[PDB]
Amino acid sequence: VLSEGEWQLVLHVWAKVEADVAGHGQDILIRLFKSHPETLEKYDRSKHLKTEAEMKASEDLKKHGVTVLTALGAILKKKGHHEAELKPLAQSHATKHKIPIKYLEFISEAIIHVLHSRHPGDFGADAQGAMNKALELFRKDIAAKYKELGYQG
Ligand code: HEM
Repeated sequence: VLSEGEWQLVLHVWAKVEADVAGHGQDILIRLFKSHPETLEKYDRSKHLKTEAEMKASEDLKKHGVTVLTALGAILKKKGHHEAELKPLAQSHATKHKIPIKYLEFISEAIIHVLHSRHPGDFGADAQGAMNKALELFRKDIAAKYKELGYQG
């Protein structure tokens, strides 16, 4: 679905993310909450964080961003061959957290924004197109798994 060149652009910028997983995850979650505040409702503890500085100071949020980006990176590195990595994520996000696909679109937008903000020289139009294809594939495949579990979000 992605070409080998597209996967290489995805993994090239992902290596830059991995130089500071925690900082990238903080910026991505903070961007998600500021652009789409309704998403913050899904987090029992984090939803009580009232300012950007509190969000940046939160060890809980920082640890969570690392968990999120580690899971996403493990999926991306499979270059589409991600059933085993995607299934447990679909299970929890469909049946426990109840995260609609539109919220995965919102976080994909935040990922793109932060990648471009931090790595513009390694995240031009072709690299952005490749990352958008990879995240579109992630969202398509997770939506199919959602439906297999009975969730139409
Ligand atoms: C790139 C997309 C995402 C990835 C890779 C991801 C990954 C994860 C991982 C690995 C966990 C911990 C294990 C688990 O419960 O499955 C998790 C927990 C969670 N995620 Fe996601 N996540 C995604 C997007 C979202 C979005 C968009 C929301 C809400 C808008 C969300 C809210 C949840 C919540 C509420 C928890 C439980 C947090 C807790 O109580 O400790 N996630 N996520």
